Amino acid sequence: KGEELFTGVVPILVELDGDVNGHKFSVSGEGEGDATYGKLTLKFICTTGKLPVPWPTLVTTLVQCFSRYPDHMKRHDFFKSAMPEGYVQERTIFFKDDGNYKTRAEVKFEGDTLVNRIELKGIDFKEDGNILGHKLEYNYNDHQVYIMADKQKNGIKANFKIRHNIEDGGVQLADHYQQNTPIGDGPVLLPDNHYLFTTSTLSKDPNEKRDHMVLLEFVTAAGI
Repeated sequence: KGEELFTGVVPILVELDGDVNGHKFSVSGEGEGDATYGKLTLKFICTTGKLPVPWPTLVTTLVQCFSRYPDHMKRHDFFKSAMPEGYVQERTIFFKDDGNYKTRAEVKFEGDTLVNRIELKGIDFKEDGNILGHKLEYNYNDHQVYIMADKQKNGIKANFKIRHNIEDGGVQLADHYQQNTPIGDGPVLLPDNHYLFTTSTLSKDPNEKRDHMVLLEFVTAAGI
């Protein structure tokens, strides 16, 4: 199975090609994931200068195959069983009273590395809004992802809202819609509707001078 591929620690590579209101940028991240515990540790760097959007707005874009599925749903794991060929992840993220992100990612194995490679296009943003004006605090409000099977496209989908805290004020909404389809031709486990639960912690590397995000995550899956 692609499940046997996650029994130990797996190195993770993340590459992102971004373009928001014509402001172009690149992000690289790397670290590792342990699906036995559902733990992820990654460090991201904006490889092109200052990031033109706040780091928290990118978190959901920057590998749900690392979630710990307990043994009573080891069959409900679309993400793991799609490997090594992998899966496509697509989202549109609407920032309320502001622009939106469109993302297309391919998540697959390359050698023994789990690679998440992303293109992101952001359109119609306010240049002094909460996003391009860098007005969001550096923290994270996790939300549970209710993952629904989609027998039509042989994949999964989900829809959820993330809350971003606004410096000097209230909360900025990020309305997420997601669909994943497998890249291979082989059969794939179309799960029953279950939950992913995440806790993200964001921090900084004191010896890192480039614009960057250190990210630690714990995630696993639940039924009902």
